[PDB]
Amino acid sequence: KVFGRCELAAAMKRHGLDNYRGYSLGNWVCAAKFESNFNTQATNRNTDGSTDYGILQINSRWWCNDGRTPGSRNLCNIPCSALLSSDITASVNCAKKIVSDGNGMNAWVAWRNRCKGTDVQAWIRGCRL
Ligand code: NA
Ligand code: NA
Repeated sequence: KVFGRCELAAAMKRHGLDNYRGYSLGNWVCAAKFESNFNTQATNRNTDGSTDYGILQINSRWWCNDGRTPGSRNLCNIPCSALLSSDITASVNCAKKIVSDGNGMNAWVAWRNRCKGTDVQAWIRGCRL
């Protein structure tokens, strides 16, 4: 599923990501745009051989099991394929652990490099939220 911008904002806020660990909703929408272009089916191999999955490009080296990643920890106790569902619940729940890991949203390098320090509220402007 390719979500619309305000569609994803509403889904993210219903699951409680707005101001989660102090990150306003625009941060999460900005991150999703640049990680996945709002596409739940997005997958991208990383150099280290792991793969990033889903709307928030959650990594198989530490968070989910994809059966092919040397050193996998599967801290969200989920198959990575479950992160590709049209329902973003599994992704949100695992992202809540990632953002609690100590580095905040810097865990998403796209957020650090393309959202941090920008007007991220722009990503929810116009959304009936
Ligand atoms: Na992609
Ligand atoms: Na919670």
